[PDB]
Amino acid sequence: LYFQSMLIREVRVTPVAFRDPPLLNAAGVHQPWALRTIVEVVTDEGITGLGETYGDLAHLEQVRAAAARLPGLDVYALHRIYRRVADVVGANIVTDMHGLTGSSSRVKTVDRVFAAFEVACLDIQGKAAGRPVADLLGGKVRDAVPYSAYLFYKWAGHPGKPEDRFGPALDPDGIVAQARLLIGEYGFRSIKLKGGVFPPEQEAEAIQALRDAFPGLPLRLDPNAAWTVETSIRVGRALDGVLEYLEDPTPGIDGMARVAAEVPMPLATNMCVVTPEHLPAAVERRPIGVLLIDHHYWGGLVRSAHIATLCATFGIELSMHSNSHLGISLAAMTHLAAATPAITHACDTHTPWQDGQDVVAPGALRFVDGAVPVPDGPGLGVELDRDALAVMHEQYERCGIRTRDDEGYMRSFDPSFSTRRGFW
Amino acid sequence: HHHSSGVDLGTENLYFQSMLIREVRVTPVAFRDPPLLNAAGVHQPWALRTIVEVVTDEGITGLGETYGDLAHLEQVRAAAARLPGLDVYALHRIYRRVADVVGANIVSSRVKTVDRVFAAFEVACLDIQGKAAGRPVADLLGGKVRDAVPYSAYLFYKWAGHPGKPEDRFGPALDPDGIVAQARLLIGEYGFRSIKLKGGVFPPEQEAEAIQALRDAFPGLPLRLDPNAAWTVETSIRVGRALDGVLEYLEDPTPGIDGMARVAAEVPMPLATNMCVVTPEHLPAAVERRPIGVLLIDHHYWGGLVRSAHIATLCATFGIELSMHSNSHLGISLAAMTHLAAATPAITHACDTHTPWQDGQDVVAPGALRFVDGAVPVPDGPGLGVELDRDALAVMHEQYERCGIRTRDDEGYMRSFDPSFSTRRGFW
Repeated sequence: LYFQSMLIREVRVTPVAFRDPPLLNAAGVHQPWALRTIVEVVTDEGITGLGETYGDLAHLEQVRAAAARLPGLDVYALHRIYRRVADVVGANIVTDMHGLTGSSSRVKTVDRVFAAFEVACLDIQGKAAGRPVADLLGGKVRDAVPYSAYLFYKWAGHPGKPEDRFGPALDPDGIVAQARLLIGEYGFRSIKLKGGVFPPEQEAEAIQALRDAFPGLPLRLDPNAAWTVETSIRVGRALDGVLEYLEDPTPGIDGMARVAAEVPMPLATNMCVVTPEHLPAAVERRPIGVLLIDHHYWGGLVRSAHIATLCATFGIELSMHSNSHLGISLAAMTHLAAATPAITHACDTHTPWQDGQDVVAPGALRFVDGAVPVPDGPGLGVELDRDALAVMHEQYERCGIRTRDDEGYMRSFDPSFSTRRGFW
Repeated sequence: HHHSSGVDLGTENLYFQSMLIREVRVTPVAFRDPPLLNAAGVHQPWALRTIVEVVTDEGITGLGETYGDLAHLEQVRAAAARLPGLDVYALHRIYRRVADVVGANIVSSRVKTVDRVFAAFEVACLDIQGKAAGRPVADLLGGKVRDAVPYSAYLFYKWAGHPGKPEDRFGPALDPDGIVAQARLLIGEYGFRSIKLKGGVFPPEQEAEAIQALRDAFPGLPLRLDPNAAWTVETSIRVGRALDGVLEYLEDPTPGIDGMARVAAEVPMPLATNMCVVTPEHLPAAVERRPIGVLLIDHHYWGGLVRSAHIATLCATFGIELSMHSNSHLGISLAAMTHLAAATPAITHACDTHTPWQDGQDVVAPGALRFVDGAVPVPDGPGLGVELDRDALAVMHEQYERCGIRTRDDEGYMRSFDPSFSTRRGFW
């Protein structure tokens, strides 16, 4: 009767930490431990669903608060769950320390907390129907989702820890060699370089060297708003016919709009259009040709799919943004991209940098020629490896990091460093 | 409980499933309609619909309902014949198959045609998906955010009956007393808490008098007026100003996005439309020009329930409120509209329905859809919550076969009585 209608019995929230390399970006350097939060929704009948979100302490505390107010709600009642999260978040606005996904706000905070639950509830709905999540989203329109090689400048390793197998990358030769390593292992057919680390002329030379080494592979460059309008325009024109797109060259909708009218390739963003309140300004001002969507902060798979439709109506193309993440997020990203016609560019992923660390059972997620086939099983098609989850949770307990702070980590070496924002 | 079927050994867990369409049955029907007047003429004595029944190999069936015009019915029959073999969750793939059948290219845009042909199949496929999950269709759309869906009394000027036939029970309504008496009748039976008056029939001064008489007779109730583009920009501004404080919204007073935008800037109430924004390619102009504050969405031509839900999100993002439009329809469309409205937080205004004008005629079993205090409780059953009454379907299909009507034409029917009549558009 009552306990046989797919109601939530309990929600388990487990923060986890896993090893991350010293990847460089406009906000500093990645710390040695990356944090995530794993969410497991369990129904009365024992069906479980998994979600994954940010590990930062302020977010984790909201996720815990919301989780404690979900028992008794129906896993199909996504509007009602969204409302409950919004009630729990209340007046609070959660801000991160890096700004690499743009400004904070109330709606964005609610969407970030809601997304973990929503993915888990969709996993459950898929299982209950014997179908992949993609089928709840209208069915897959492609069998496999292409991902890009996500290249970074990086240190050889962190201070007083072992050097990683990737080696250092601090110039065009190192960037090219890093690309050969990733493409060789994963088969990526697109390349993205994370910029805003070295002067723009040096990063432009890395892009040129990639083009020479990898003819025919689409290239993207992302300085995370590290440049001025003037520099952006200069670099934009110097890279004519070389980039598929230029992502967030400069801060703010106004600056982006001025760059866009003067460079030959489209602009992309995951910094100045990051919540639905920003869309009408994006339509009006045209700062971008491509929106990088990310279900972790747009509020889950369904809301992301609605945003895709809106973008397509107003003539904006879609790709997918990525932060260091595990297999649950990769499965979710893959279902969403597989079922969304408007997501036509290769998606980003950090997967290769995690070096095989994961909390799901092996064999469900694989890369085939640079693409991830939609997983086989009903729901997300991944299952929790509980021993690995316990190891990563213990890592979190001992790791001494509670909030992602790339700038703080860089400042521990160079106290005059600040996140580069319209700096070059 | 699956009883050992379709599940992993000893469990209730389904393994990866396929559910393909076996066949699609398409049945045109006709039912009786009273002589309601509007800007385009007068309703003909029969209204036409097409009933679609999608049958899976597993034996689960789903229903949809769409327009009964002949050219549309022909496209629906052609699509229905090419759908067998597709999975009922594969809605993108079905949409593309329909697009191929209608000669569209979705990869001039024939999106309007694809959307309206796809809609009936989408609704039937969602009815099936609901039945498979043992859930109402609202649950496939995010879950209901209200228990019941409020509808408005949809009032019309009308003749006592069709020339040379028995008069209907509602009586004639040709002036304000008649419109109020009609409202009393409707509200007494269904309990509506909102009223809409279909205008465009009499000079605007008379229609504003009917609105004032309704406000006097029904003190608390929101009122809406819909001239169906029968007025000029100048007249719309005069009427809108004169009705300050009285209307919830003024729907389609004048033709075209440009005219509407000029009216909207000068009248105190929001404007609504179901005529000048009817497909996604109209939305950038609607956002840019602001012809409207309220979009009346209709799943029958926006492309089914999921697509309508996507449009509702877009509207909310750009500050546009939503309500729902209807044409003469039966219980399958009512159930679909109700599930959609129940699960769409952005649909804040009472929805329209012609239901009272159908005088109990239906093709679904009784009991599932009821109006309580002006609102339709979201049906219980899994799926749409309605069941085909196969005897009634047969009777209405035979009515279709025998009537002399194949495409709706209110203007042609009016001209059979007054050849000098033409549809009023930008007229008053």
